[PDB]
Amino acid sequence: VDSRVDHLFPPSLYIFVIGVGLPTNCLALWAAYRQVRQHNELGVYLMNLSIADLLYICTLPLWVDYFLHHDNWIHGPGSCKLFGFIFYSNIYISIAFLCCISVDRYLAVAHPLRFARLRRVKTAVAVSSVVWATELGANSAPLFHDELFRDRYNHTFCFEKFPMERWVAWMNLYRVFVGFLFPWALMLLCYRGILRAVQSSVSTERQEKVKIKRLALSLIAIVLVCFAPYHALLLSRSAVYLGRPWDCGFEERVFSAYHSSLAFTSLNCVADPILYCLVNEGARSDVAKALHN
Repeated sequence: VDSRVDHLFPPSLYIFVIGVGLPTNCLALWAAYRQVRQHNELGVYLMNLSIADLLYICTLPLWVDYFLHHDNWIHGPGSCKLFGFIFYSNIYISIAFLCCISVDRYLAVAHPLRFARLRRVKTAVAVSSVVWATELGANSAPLFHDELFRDRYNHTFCFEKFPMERWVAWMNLYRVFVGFLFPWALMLLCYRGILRAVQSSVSTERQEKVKIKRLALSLIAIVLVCFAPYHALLLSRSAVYLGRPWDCGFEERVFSAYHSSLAFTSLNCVADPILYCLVNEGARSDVAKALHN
């Protein structure tokens, strides 16, 4: 039931994420909008992704103090329900737009000459709206229940309880299995298909093929290295609470790792612009033509 001193790692990783994402996710948003202007349906997804990790980034300050102040912030018994829900519900939105891009890259490279209706800007808007709606609806149970819970150990939390409630375990399991592995499996399969289709192009020079390979592998590996520790610890917590709830002895030995990994989950906000709208020579031109405007 106790805790530790997490005022060093996620007092600083969040600051770095803010300071590197605010001036880069905005430029990724600009590049995505430029893509949308010239009838490129990928940009829509890209654009949404930027939104998905801008309104997330602006949520961090309310939390950095939560981790600078030793594990408590009294800023609103009704405020850790619409700013803090966002904190826990963009990791599962961004990843979805990570998947939507991958399929859109599978359907255009692996299956050209087909599926022209699915690569319109209109259908991109429809899919993006459905993604937003379903992600904001499935993760909507924390809005209902009371969240700001105070212990006697001098710290009160925002959206986490120690030991956690029964309903939290089932949503944690759902998050792990239907917000991380399913979109990640789709990304892996789609980039596998793209590599398998591009290994037959007559018009690629045995070098761009290697560049595509080491870009797709990185795209499917950064998501893993950023989200895996958190969901591994989340599944571990939700499997120990559902075998022995009263004997909350596992929690004390894993609280620090849990919070450090939750902080580490925030590196996708700086990985996404770099890997998606700033690494290639095309969007980088539309960015360098905007830093001078």
